[PDB]
Amino acid sequence: NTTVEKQQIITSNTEQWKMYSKLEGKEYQIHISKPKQPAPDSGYPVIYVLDGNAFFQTFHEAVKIQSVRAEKTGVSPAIIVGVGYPIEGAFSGEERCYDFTPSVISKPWPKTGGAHNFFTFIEEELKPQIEKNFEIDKGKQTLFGHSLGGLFALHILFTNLNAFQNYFISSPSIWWNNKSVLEKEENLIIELNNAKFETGVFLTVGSLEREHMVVGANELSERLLQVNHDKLKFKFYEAEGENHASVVPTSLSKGLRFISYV
Amino acid sequence: VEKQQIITSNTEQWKMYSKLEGKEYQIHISKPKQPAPDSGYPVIYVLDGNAFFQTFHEAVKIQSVRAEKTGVSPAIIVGVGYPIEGAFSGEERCYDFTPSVISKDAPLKPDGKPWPKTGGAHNFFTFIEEELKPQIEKNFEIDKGKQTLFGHSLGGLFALHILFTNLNAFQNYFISSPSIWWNNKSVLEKEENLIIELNNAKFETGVFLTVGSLEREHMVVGANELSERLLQVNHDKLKFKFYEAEGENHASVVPTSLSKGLRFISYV
Repeated sequence: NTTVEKQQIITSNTEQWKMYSKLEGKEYQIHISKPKQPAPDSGYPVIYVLDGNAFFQTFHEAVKIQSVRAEKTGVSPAIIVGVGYPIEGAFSGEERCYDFTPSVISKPWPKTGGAHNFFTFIEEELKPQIEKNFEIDKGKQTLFGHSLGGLFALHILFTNLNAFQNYFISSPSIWWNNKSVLEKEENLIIELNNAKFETGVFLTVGSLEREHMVVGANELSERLLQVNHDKLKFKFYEAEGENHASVVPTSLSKGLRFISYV
Repeated sequence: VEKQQIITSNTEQWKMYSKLEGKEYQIHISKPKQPAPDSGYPVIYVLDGNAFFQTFHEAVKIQSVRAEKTGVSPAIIVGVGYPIEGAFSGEERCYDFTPSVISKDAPLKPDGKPWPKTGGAHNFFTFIEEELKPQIEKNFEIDKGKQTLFGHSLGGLFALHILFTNLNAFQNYFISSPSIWWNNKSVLEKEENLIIELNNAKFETGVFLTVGSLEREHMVVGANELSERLLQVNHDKLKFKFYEAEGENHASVVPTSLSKGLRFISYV
């Protein structure tokens, strides 16, 4: 019989941060990927990836491969920041449900309505640490969210547009709480009238997702496409043949091209 | 802030040296959280493991939870990689993936660089079949009738070669942008051999072939022409699917076509 030297996978140009939120003492596990390529003079673009445990490596590996030949692929070297949890799985059910939801569900269920506190954590706590530890281009920040994550990202677009210059919004759970998030869609044009930078919004959905999801995303897409404003660039992609769990890897490269600066 | 290292649950890394050459390999292994079915886990062997292992791992981990909805079976992932920090080795993969030796009389490009070592495919297959797989099958419950080979690029050239010459080694082939043009299309000299193999085949064999629509013209045409020929083979042991990824390129076809590929090679 034969042996093998057994080891753990350690990914190069990555690191992890353990952090607790100031207000609630909530524990986060942050995954960070830095490009092999030198920063441009203005700093690296940065991509904040919600549900970091589920999607971090996928973003990391695609950027690491595609950004080598940027003029062929249209993908810029970017720092990836997975915003995750100290868990063994892909998703943290209770924690994300709270973090991603702007209001307490209408009339026990898991706590909802923690999006304000989560946004505070990101803006006031996580971002200053990333910006001090890495050379960041602060005019080239992207927020990615899928699912309830996409709900949160849509919420930020409607209420805190200037926080990110690109939004990669995947199968957003807009149905959530009787479409309460859509009640703030009104705000967008008001926000755009004062936006600092042209804002890119890439919306995606799988064609085989449940009818209410597919229809909601197509309707939202038609409303966003109707906007004609210098500060908004919008793109929609319905992934044909793809379902709720497979739209993210399928749409990833189109998203990366849309948010990139080549 | 407390600085840490990312350590992924239900994964491990093995260091191996091939018996014959002492070639060092880095093997990455992902095991599903879900228990093995009675006959064992399906298994996916991923060439250029350093480049693609985590992508396969993450997609299976997410999609296989709701298999009746996603069509993705829980599978063990084996990244067949190298002791490197990058996505791709240079000379090591070129040697491993290529079945023939480029003529020593091959002219050099203006750059004056000697041709890389070629013709190691036979030895690589020996390493996989006789060394790596028994080791995986000893340490994990494997369904040996539910094995996939994935290769992209020069890796897809290798995977095509095995399909043509050693079909029974895997029951599914995920062949991404295969470098068919390599050495004056030498790999296609074995294409007719596929009927012989199909007529000996134990299991129905799945073949998923993909290319990005914005790849070099000769690659796009090569893959399309191969697809048309494979669609002409009308055999009970061959199940073939082709996918041209509209608007994708050589580097981006993999993630884009990944889920289509996983649904095709799965058992739900």
